[PDB]
Amino acid sequence: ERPTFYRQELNKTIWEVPERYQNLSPVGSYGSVCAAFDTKTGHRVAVKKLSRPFQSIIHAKRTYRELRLLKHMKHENVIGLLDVFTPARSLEEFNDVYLVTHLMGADLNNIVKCQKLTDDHVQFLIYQILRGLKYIHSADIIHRDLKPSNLAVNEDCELKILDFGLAHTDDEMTGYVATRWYRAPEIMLNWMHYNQTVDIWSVGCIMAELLTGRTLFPGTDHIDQLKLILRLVGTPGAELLKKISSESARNYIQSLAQMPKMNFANVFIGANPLAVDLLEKMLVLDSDKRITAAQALAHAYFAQYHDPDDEPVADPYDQSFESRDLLIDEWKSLTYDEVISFVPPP
Ligand SMILES: COC(=O)Nc1cccc(NC(=O)OC)c1
Ligand SMILES: [Cl-]
Ligand SMILES: [Cl-]
Ligand SMILES: [Cl-]
Ligand SMILES: [Cl-]
Ligand SMILES: [Cl-]
Ligand SMILES: [Mg+2]
Repeated sequence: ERPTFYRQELNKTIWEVPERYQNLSPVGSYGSVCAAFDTKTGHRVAVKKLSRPFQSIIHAKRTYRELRLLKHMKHENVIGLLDVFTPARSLEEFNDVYLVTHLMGADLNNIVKCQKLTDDHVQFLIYQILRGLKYIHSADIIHRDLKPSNLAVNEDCELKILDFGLAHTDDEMTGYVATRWYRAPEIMLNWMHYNQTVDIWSVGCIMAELLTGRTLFPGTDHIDQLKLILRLVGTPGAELLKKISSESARNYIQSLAQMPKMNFANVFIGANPLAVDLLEKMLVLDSDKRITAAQALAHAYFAQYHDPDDEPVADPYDQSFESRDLLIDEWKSLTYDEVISFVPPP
């Protein structure tokens, strides 16, 4: 049952992998990644060797979290898990984890900056993001880090969501950085407990950029970005102010001069009127009032692509481990069980 493994040192790293994976070639370095040819399936694949997966309780729980999430995702518009392996023959010598996925080429950046997009292209790309999100949200999963570099696109305009937020540092979110330009205001400034509606804000930011070729809210810091957002969508009323839990944050908002919501047809000049209408329903300051992924799929902007018999939901996903307190070796044993129970797709 156990395959034969072979060892090799590539760029100061030891890689021990099953014989099926050939012609390993480093491509990036969290973990290190190699491209390879999988002789069992015929696919070009990415093989990621996790870096120090069990060095702390926090790191061991993050390793388990990532493996549980990747094993669950089975949808055309979401990255899935092709294989997971360890060279260890027992729990006692278990130390290294390797994850195998389809090798992705271009991301949405490699097209948004370098192609001329028709409205039909925007329809199809945003449709696929929303189709994947309906699936993800049905399992009570929040992606949290949707942005163009986390969307893989091929030559036929087919799209997959990847790089789920596994819980970014303070430094990474500081200044003039794309890591923050797509984040909902309530999570950027920790206004309140957030939920899956944060992902819909991100989709609105992405759709605007596909239509205009420009970043929607390219703030130089958190406060500059908030000012760009409030100039477009308006300052909050008392109803949303009630829902912001920090007194200082409420005090800060009330120090700003009030502004009305702008006319989106005069911002997205020349855009399909149905695209303008959908943007107005995603880019709503109060997260309770944003359109959901399931509701957006039925919007008339997608009439050409919507098929309610081919927009599936996910199997239920048990996240009870997140509130559980365990020792490093217990998280490590749970991870080992998940490695050895993996069953590959058809
Ligand atoms: C700051 O200028 C704007 O207000 N709007 C803008 C800028 C650049 C491109 C587009 N394009 C667009 O809307 O295509 C549908 C719109
Ligand atoms: Cl996949
Ligand atoms: Cl090992
Ligand atoms: Cl990006
Ligand atoms: Cl005022
Ligand atoms: Cl589950
Ligand atoms: Mg990424």
